[PDB]
Amino acid sequence: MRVGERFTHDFVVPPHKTVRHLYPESPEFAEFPEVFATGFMVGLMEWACVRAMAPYLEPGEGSLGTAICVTHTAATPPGLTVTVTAELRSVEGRRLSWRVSAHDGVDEIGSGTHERAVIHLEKFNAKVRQKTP
Amino acid sequence: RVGERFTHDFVVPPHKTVRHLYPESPEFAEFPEVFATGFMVGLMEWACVRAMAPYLEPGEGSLGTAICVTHTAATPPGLTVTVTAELRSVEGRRLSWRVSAHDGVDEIGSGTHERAVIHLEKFNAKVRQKTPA
Repeated sequence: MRVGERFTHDFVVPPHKTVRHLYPESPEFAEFPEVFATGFMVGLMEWACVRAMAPYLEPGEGSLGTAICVTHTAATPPGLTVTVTAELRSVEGRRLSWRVSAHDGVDEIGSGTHERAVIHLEKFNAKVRQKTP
Repeated sequence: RVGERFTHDFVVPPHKTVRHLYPESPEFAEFPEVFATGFMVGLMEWACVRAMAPYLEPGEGSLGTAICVTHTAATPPGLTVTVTAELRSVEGRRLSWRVSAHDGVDEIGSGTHERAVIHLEKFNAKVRQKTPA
């Protein structure tokens, strides 16, 4: 991949992408305004980066999100399009760093950085299998 | 009060794995069955929200306005993730936190989280202004 490369990913926010939907298990969240959850924003940012990386992964490889550092500065109701822009900022070993940003057509809603590590799925799968209850 | 450690325990169910974050995403649908960064962020917000609720006034709620955390080990369903939230400061409407999370086997992440106290209906209305007809 090339440092500086950009990718864009558009997402119309549905009704099941609001705060209460990230954790139906939470009574503490049932009171919240019907807005796009930060956790769902984080997911959409990761998703953009994943799509950007996909062409460049050898067979048997995947990636994990290893860090997320973002602000969430405006709220987004269902119906608006969230556009995430992902810009590759640096690569070092199995590690990639992206500058990510998100706009909902009306406001910039957040931005920051996201780090991923390329992994070998089946070695990783074995490890996650030995931590399994 | 500042320095106070609030603990929050959560048994990870199958429906908090990566593919469950975005069932819309074909990319996520093949990911390993591990607790998603986006769900960890929501869990960290949940811990802080519970820690705050006593202290809000009627009609008050809060929103996460920033998150900056690592995600350093993977968690299969069945483990309990314990979030530890510690209050760093209260400045006006802003509450600042150090958060960390552990799955009973490894520490899985840590960093910082900020939240803003809001007037629930006063905010819901602002969101209406952005809500498409």
